[PDB]
Amino acid sequence: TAKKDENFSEWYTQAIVRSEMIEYYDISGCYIMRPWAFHIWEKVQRFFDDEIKKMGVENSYFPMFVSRHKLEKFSPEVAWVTHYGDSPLPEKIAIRPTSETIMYPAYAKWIRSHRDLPLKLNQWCSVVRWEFKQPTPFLRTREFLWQEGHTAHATEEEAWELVLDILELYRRWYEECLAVPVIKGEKSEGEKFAGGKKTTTVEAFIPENGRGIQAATSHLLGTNFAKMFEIEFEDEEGHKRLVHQTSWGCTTRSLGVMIMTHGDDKGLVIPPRVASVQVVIIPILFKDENTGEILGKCRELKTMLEKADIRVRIDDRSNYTPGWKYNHWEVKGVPLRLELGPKDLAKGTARVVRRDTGEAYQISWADLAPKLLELMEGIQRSLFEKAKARLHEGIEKISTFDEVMPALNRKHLVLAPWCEDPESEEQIKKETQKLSEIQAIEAGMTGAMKTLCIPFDQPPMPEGTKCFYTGKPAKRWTLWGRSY
Amino acid sequence: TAKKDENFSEWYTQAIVRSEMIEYYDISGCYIMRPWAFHIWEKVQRFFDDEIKKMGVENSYFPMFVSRHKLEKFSPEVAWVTHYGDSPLPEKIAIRPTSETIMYPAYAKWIRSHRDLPLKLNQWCSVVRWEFKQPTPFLRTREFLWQEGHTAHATEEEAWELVLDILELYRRWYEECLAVPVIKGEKSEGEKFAGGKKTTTVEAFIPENGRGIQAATSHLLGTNFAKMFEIEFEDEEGHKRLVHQTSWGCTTRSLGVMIMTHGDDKGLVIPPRVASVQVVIIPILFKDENTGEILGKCRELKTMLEKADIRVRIDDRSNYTPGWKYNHWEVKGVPLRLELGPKDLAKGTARVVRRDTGEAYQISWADLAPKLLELMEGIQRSLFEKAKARLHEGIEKISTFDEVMPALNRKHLVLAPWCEDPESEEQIKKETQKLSEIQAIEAGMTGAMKTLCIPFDQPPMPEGTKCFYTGKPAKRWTLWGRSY
Ligand SMILES: Cc1cc(N2CC[C@@](C#N)(C3(C)CC3)C2=O)cc(C(=O)NCc2cc(F)cc(-c3cnn(C)c3)c2)n1
Ligand SMILES: Cc1cc(N2CC[C@@](C#N)(C3(C)CC3)C2=O)cc(C(=O)NCc2cc(F)cc(-c3cnn(C)c3)c2)n1
Ligand SMILES: O=C(C[C@H]1NCCC[C@@H]1O)Cn1cnc2ccccc2c1=O
Ligand SMILES: O=C(C[C@H]1NCCC[C@@H]1O)Cn1cnc2ccccc2c1=O
Repeated sequence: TAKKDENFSEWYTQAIVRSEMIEYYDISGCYIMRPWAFHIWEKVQRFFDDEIKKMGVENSYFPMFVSRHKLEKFSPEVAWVTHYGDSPLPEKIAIRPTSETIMYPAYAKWIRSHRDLPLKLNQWCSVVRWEFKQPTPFLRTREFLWQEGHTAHATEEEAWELVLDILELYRRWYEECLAVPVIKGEKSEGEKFAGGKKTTTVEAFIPENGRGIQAATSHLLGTNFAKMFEIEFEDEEGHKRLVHQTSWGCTTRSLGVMIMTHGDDKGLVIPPRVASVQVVIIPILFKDENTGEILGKCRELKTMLEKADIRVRIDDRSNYTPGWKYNHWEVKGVPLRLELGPKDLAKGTARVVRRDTGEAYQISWADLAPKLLELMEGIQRSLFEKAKARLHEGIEKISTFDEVMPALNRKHLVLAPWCEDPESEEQIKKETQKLSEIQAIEAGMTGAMKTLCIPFDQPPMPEGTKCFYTGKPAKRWTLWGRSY
Repeated sequence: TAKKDENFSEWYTQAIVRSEMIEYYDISGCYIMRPWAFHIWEKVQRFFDDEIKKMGVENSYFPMFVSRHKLEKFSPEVAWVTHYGDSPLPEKIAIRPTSETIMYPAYAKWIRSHRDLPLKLNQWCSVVRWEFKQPTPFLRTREFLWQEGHTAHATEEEAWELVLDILELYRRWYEECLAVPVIKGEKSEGEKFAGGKKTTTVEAFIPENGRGIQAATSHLLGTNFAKMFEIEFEDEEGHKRLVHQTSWGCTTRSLGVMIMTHGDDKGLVIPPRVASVQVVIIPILFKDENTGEILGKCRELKTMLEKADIRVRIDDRSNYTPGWKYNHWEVKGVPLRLELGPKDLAKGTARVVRRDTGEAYQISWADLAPKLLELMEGIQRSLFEKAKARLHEGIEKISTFDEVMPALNRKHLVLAPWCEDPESEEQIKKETQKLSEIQAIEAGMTGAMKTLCIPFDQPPMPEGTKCFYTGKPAKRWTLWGRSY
């Protein structure tokens, strides 16, 4: 009903509700994750889990509660448990917004010698961040599922290499699983995690509202938390030294980003590598046909495709028309549908329709498994490459501040030479907010532009390039935009 | 240090701490699950997940918070969130002790027609039950990991068949994965879940303290929650009818039961089917030997065993002796260790020692993979059969109440003919508590005996057998004991 290029927020709501991905809940900012979305979470979780276990990372489970003393060592976002029944607790306890203060006292106890390092742990769980602003399903919620990984190393260089390895895993999570392009970069001093040394990030872009969104994060913590929690190891000489730490996380926000990137006016489009149903088989069931024969062949084709590890469902319900089923599985984003009626059976072929473009194919039964494998890889790659083209066309390279507001009004990001002085970033935030409010009055949700990241992939910097806002000597190209 | 048959509680604490399964935490009743235990949780979770997905059950994720109104529709055990930072919430919200009141309003919305049934959902998450009593790691904790499954059906018979199917999956979880024997049964009217029609259970037994413990649970809810939450469906006639529901759950308590069942004085013994390391390879590293050759052969053997899906770790650390490593991996419960030094290499054999009995074998390299597969299945079966023998010898079949206290003093359960009158069960609880306190004073934690279950496997009931406590006509054999 709602078109993606008109009212994007109602289009998004419709897409995720009518596909049965989410259900609303009476506590604002929390949503139920129904199986159609949860299956995709399980897929990207299995991918990430397999990859970090190759790195020596092991899973664990730390408590969801943290004592006041351990935590206070943001604060309006922490939900506090204060009573058990109607009786009060001696000291209130907080629900984890993140688990640094829960895990790191244990780390301090576990780590004694250089032979105890590196220590690499992860956990899958939910965290709670209690903001009063308007939530967005998947993207910004008061409770969300995530993983958080936390490691400790004998040297800064080894920790930093792990930070980059994890960030490459997040790039693969988005680009290789979800077909969403991202930009690797480092956060500005004002945007980085306060408790760390350097925050690396992958950033995505939502063309319809022009907003950048942080996709995942990998922090070089250095020795800051090691001094805070007294996490030290002994070298083989016997001298005690602080450990060098990392932490990293990624959330169900990734599902929302995937949904927004690939959806169209008919609803969801799910990349084949994460679709729980890759091929839906729809028999044509005329009253005047050998229905048993048609259903039998559908079952044979399902078996044949599953031997190729294709995930198949047959929708053989007699009480819905094929047109109804076409729309039903399009709305849910199944990437391929296979139609089989008496004429196809007589020709020994099946008709296959791809969800992204609607192109149709007639495929022999012998060619079905390899041709469908090839088509799923083509769909996955085309979804990614068109998203990547939209990303590149959503970024304007600029040289002075005069170009900021026009580009923002085109719902674009800007890539600008920046001197990286923190004071300049907050001046830029405040000025672009003011200019946005003026433009809003002339037109008849926040408008501020901030840094999204300083990209790893730096374009050439001609000698003597000036900062686009301060006029001081520029240091690096920086990606800015309105943001989630 | 502590012997299992002397101070069982210190033996248990040592076993789980020195093996690095748990770490203590400053909030009483909560424990950290370290990787050595968490890997076992992941194994039984994968087993259960695979089995219920074959049944059509799909995973999901519902919020951890429930509003006061929805929940109140036990109470001292519910932890309440009342503030965000230092600011109060309009209405307090509770942390899930279980998710019936969170999921079932959604069910009422989702279910409209008989073609929407059955509805089968599960989730893996943690719940919180805030008791002030003394916790026991794994067995009784204020936060614990579990799965909870919740289904809805058009008829009571289909719901009841699902209840039994799930209970058979729990039997397999304990007996087939963990090698722990359990007794299927139905709970008494006084012990069953209040909101349901009938509670089925599998019960285990801890010989060292004589206590039964509920291992997992599967409830026939019938239509009670359907009326509470107005969950109704239409038949093809058009009449509205209440759904018939089930719920079922199982927790990390299962790990504790496994630990207590198979451990010995040296520490943990982990059944091969859930051990994250099934075989540890320990090279002998004399100073005066070709160490590179020995390590190379260890790597080749590891590859050969892993082709047979055996989970292998090589402990090639030069700075620990083989004796130290033997003890280290015994304490952690690895079921098989493989020793390889220059003499073994010259003979083309390896020495293999099984953890349960200490028996040693000399195995040719060609015979290693099939012989180790056979040995792991023998270890698994022997662990189960000896546990099952201890279970059978821990149960005394009795006919009158006079036999209760002697059997309880032998740290046994009793199987007795019972009339199943609820009033009699609470009289029995109170009387055995009083008798236990008297015995405690004569000797120089609760002592009450309650029903554990009415077993599915009923022994013969001679005509006119009387209830062992009331003297009324007996109805069924019932298993009683002290309990967790
Ligand atoms: C799912 C999710 C995901 C994320 N993030 C943050 C970065 C990250 C990445 N990459 C992580 C955590 C991995 C590092 C990610 O995924 C943040 C939030 C969130 O901040 N929730 C609270 C909330 C509730 C709410 F009702 C409204 C708002 C709200 C409305 N307007 N504004 C300005 C805030 C905020 N939630
Ligand atoms: C891990 C776990 C597991 C279980 N159960 C219950 C049945 C079940 C099974 N089968 C489930 C939930 C699956 C159906 C199971 O696993 C119960 C508890 C628990 O009741 N926790 C609260 C608590 C904390 C605490 F510090 C102390 C006590 C305490 C001390 N003495 N007494 C009498 C209580 C209780 N905990
Ligand atoms: O959570 C992090 C840092 C990293 N922790 C590990 C996983 C990746 C993650 O970005 C930062 N943060 C964010 N939000 C809060 C809200 C309230 C209290 C503390 C915090 C708080 O610390
Ligand atoms: O949790 C259950 C019933 C089933 N719920 C689904 C998974 C299996 C489980 O036994 C019973 N119970 C147990 N303990 C409480 C404590 C506080 C509030 C409610 C409860 C409460 O309801």
